[PDB]
Amino acid sequence: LSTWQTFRRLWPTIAPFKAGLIVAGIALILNAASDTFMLSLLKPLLDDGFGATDRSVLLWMPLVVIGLMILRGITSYISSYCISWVSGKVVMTMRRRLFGHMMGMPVAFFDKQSTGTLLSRITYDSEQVASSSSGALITVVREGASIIGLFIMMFYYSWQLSIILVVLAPIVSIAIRVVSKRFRSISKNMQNTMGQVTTSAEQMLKGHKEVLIFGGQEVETKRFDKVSNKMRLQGMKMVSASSISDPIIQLIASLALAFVLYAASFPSVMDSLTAGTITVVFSSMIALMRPLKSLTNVNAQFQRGMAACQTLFAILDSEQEKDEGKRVIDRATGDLEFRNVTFTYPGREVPALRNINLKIPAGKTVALVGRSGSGKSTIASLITRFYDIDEGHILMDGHDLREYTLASLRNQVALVSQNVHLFNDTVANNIAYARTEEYSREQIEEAARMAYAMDFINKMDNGLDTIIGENGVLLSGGQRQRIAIARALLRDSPILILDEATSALDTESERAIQAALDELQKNRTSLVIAHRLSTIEQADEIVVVEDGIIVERGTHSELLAQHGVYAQLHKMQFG
Amino acid sequence: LSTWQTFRRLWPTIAPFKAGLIVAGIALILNAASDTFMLSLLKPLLDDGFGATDRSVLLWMPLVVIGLMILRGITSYISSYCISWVSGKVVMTMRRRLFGHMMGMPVAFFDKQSTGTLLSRITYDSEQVASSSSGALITVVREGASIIGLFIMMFYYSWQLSIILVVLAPIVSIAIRVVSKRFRSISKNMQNTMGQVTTSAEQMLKGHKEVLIFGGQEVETKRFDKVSNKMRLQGMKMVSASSISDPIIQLIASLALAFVLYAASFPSVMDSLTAGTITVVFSSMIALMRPLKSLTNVNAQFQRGMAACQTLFAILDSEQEKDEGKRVIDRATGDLEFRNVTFTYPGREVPALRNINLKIPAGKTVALVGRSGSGKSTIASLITRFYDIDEGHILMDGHDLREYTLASLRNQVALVSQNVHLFNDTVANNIAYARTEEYSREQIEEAARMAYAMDFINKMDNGLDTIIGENGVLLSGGQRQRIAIARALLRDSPILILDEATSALDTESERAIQAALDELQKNRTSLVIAHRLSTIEQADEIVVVEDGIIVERGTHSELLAQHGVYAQLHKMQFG
Repeated sequence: LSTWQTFRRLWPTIAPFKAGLIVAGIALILNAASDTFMLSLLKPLLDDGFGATDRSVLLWMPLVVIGLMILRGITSYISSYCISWVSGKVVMTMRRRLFGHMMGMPVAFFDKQSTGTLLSRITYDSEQVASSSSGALITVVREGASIIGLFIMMFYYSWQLSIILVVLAPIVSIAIRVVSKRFRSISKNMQNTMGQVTTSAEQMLKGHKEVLIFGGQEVETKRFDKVSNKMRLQGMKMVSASSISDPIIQLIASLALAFVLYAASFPSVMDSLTAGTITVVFSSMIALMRPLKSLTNVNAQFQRGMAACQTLFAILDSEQEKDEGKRVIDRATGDLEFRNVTFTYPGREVPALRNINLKIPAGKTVALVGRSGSGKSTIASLITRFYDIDEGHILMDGHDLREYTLASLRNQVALVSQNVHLFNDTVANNIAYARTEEYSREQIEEAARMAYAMDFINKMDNGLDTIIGENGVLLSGGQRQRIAIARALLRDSPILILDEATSALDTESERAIQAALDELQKNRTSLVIAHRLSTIEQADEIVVVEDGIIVERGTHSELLAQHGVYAQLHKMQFG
Repeated sequence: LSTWQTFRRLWPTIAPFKAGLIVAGIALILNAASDTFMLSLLKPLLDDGFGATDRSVLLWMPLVVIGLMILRGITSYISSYCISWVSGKVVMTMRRRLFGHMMGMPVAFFDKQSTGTLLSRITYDSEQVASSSSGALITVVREGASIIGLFIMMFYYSWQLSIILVVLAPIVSIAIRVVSKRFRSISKNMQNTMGQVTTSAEQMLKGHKEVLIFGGQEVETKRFDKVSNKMRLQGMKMVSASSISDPIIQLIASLALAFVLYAASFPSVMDSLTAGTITVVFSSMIALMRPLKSLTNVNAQFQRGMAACQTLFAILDSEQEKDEGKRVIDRATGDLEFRNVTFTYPGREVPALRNINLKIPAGKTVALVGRSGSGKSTIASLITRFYDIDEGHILMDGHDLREYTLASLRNQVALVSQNVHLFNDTVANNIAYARTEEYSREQIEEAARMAYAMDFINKMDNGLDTIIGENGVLLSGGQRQRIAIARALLRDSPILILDEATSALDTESERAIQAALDELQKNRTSLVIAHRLSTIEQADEIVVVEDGIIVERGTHSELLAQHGVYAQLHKMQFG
């Protein structure tokens, strides 16, 4: 209905690759003619050949057959290659635009759904756009050409006979639709009253035990005997109606055939005809049925493919991260403060955090501590603006976070976890994630040294040049951690968020990890979602979170002495 | 493979209705000729008509068209009606045999599955037997005739051209199979390596948060840019291979066409030909493709329908209730005793009952009492032989139950419940379940009187003649109960099993029910799965069951005084 709005929107991504359509269309039309020329040469076969018993006709005829077919194959290959090239570039361009938009959507959007199954729907729906719409282009251009071709040829070789067929065909199909519709109603009235009789009979083996006790078997076989015969007799009633439909439908069309032959008896018609021209006109008229049937499904196909393009524009039209921030931080000095921060995850009520006052001074390290839920993790995500807050402020160097440009803000933070983003590349270029050409191999080796990683790297194929496979295949939990550390080391990031909640602590050489972690925290601001005794007890402040509020605050022994929730958690070893 | 064993088994149920097949087959062959005669008259159309410019040909031709089609419609209707009549009687006969067998299978068999969904599978699979196998009969007889017809006609009108086509066609299809198989392999090798590249790309929006923090967006767009182009370029590699297949396949067949025309140039061939005979032979040779294609799916269809007949013979071949009992009871005097009865439901271990000693003397009434599970219900079902026992004996008049004929045994018991077997009939004939002509309306009215039923029956349309609808529609819980009672009253059944566990007790006129129940129990042996205080407390003995063993036994106050499990249950009011 409005699918041409969608197309006019879509068009200018296609118009760069227009050249390929022109060609495909040309080659398609050639391909249709090639088709109808071959049909045309039944006239010379039956006249110039068998009418004049001329064996020279049957000599060139073979060379024109394989001739046209060679051309028909070539035009077919050209058209289907051109279409695929254009549709391929359109889907790739649309996929790239979609991807670049999503990299820049809210973190909210990413938590509704797996990106692995959104990109399956997107790669599939992008294909269905160009499949359905290019497929429709083909059957317009090609079957339109073939229709025009066969009509012209029909009317040329006997306009008299063709006018008869063009009038009759519509009357005959309308006579058939009317008859086969009148039979669907008669079949649905009988399937309704077969469903009832069948339901009735599928019940009547129930209450078997009552029957055995009372000895009513012979009664119940005579109730089934009657309902079985009734079922079968309804079966006849149904067959005798439906197996009449098709005889009458054919008898209707034979009268049209028989009428056309009778017309060809009258010389006004018959004088235009030959054996050749009658067989070309019936052949070309039968050849019309396929491309007409294709042409009445083209609309369904085009909108089916703009329907999938509707979904991709939905994604491109949904809103990106707010970044009205106007200020640019070179380097945060460090002082970082929450001030009455209340926050609800979107699409719930019952806040995740309430009235969070919390200050992380420059150089210092706070450890967040608490049970599973708590809000430990939420607090960290608010630092980087992965959400935004309902009430209060969060400050970095005495301005709200939202006064800074998202890019500037995030350049300050770094993150360390076990589930660090590893990807198909060398170690060197994992460690310098972006900024590969901004840190030398000399520098990158030092970051890996101090992360206690040259241990397991120098014991590997090509050292720092070693590829890390599909999804980052090669590395154990503890090695990942040290790489994440090496990354956060390399960028001298003034803030550090350290997530211990996901990372595992059995690990051989946890000593090595703690030694690196120590080197990392050295004179840099650090919020820590904490579970290592090692870093909790060493922490400048601890903050205990329970049900989205800070209950306790202070140093290790200070809080342990209070025999409160910090003590409960220290006893349990956090988990 | 062995599906002709199945058919030879099935055959003698069909052979009664053989007449209808003969006719159908005759009419089918006529229908095939009628088809090929119509094709035949292209020769006179193009020769005797347009070859001799004879307008008299185009005058009779119409009358032969509508002629044959009338015959073709008639032969079609005769054949499809005959087939349906025979297949209808075969499925009805098979359904009746299946039903009569199941009414007589073990009660075990009925507890695996709903009979409502077994009879759906059976009514459906019985249809699929006669559908698939009769459908196969049609396409053998009819397409075989049409094949024979078109071959004869082809070789008659030009044996020279026909030998060429008969040799070429096989070479051409084998040339096409070989080519289009060589292209499936090439497409599966490329879908394997498209699946990998696609999986790789659907991953690479993950670890979004790590990316935002570290500012690696521009790096990740350049990883997608490359994998998107790689996906698309594999797309071309795939299209260019598959869109070559079909040109080459057609070019192969055109060479066969072109070869046939070249052969028709040589006078050895060309002298047998005309316009008429060449168009009949190409038409009849194209007309061969459909019935050959049908004939190579006939085997699949016939075994598909003997496969469903396999399942119905499985049911007819599975074993019926054991009835090696040799003794016939006219009327049990009443004395009924369990003696160390141990019993496990088939397909478990952990018995449902252990060492059940229990005696019900003539005229007396025992009430079984216990919690939900218990075995209350199981005990009752063992009385009627709905299962059989692992160890011990159950006696009626000092012989084991198994010495009696199942019919004789069950003639003694009657059953009263709320879930009594009601069915689509008059009240009178529900009350006399079997034995409708063995008790008069005078007698049946008395049974209904004493069951406290003429209350609600005389307040209804046609009284005792009132129909009870689909499943026994009209009756409330308490009315059902009194009818069940009226039934068990009418047959002066020496034993009575009374199930109160299912029946509901809120019911207005429970007074009426208890009054009837009192009239029923009067001087007849009665086991009662008991929950009415009214009948438990009045009972000659009580038997308390827990975890499949009798724990307590004795009269009401006797057991209540023991402050045991009977007391626990009397306090809870049973439920």
